[PDB]
Amino acid sequence: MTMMDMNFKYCHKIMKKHSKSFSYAFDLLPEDQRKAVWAIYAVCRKIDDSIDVYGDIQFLNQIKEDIQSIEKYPYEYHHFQSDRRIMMALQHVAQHKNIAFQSFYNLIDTVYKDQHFTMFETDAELFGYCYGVAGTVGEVLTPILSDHETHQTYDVARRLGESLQLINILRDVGEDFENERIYFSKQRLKQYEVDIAEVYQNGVNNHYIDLWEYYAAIAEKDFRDVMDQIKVFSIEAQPIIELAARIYIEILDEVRQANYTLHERVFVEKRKKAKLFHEINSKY
Ligand SMILES: C=CCc1cc(-c2ccccc2)ccc1OCCCNC(C)C
Repeated sequence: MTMMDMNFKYCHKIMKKHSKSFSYAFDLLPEDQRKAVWAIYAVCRKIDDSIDVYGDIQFLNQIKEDIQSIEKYPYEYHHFQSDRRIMMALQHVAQHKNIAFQSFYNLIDTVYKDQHFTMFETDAELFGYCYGVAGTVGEVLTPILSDHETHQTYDVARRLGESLQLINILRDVGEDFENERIYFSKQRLKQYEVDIAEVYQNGVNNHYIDLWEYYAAIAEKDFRDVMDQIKVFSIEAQPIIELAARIYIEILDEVRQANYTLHERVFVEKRKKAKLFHEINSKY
């Protein structure tokens, strides 16, 4: 192993630890593409955890300044201030591929603002959050996963990111509530007559199920839009992206099978991921 290989292997560890779903699928990409995904994912994962390192924006600003150094001087040596292995790997990617740096800055801004979290008044605010934490990641991945990106490639990547974040929200209602976060909008909670604290205490009811299903239908439509437009991605990436999206959206059926529980994190076991691989691999 070279020094650079060590950097990418660490990024891989971070991605696989955090997401068995995305690692299962994206590890099937050709070597140079999977390595880029690992680095981008690891940066975004580090951003996600950054406030809790000390309890304030310190580490997140260190990350931001490292990304800014790469943007301004991609071919210069940097004393990185944050996670040196991740930033060395990101820099290596930036030397080979176009990175949408503003999308990282939008992600960072979203994480900063989340310090001051207030419940979303409207679904538009919820979807804006989904853009900030997940559509941004799709934008950064777009040049890795396409040959000739257009406005459509970025639209489709944003839309997939938003589907994936909505699925995360739908899986994690109980855990997020424990952590003082409710992502369903106040407007929709009022319309469906749902109080998450009350549901956390007393279990699901038809009102809650109807609200959950309202959002699930959006995630599913987002997913179908992306599958319909999958030809924006490179031929090698298409079945991998279909696999990632199908594995992740299978979580919705797992939630349903578990009666929409607020008290455990449901999952798609490895053997089921493999079944989806076989179904998609046979298709391609
Ligand atoms: C690698 C998976 C992550 C990923 C992938 C696509 C995508 C977009 C287009 C095509 C293929 C994939 C979009 C958003 C993604 O990030 C979701 C939030 C992750 N947050 C953790 C990092 C905290």
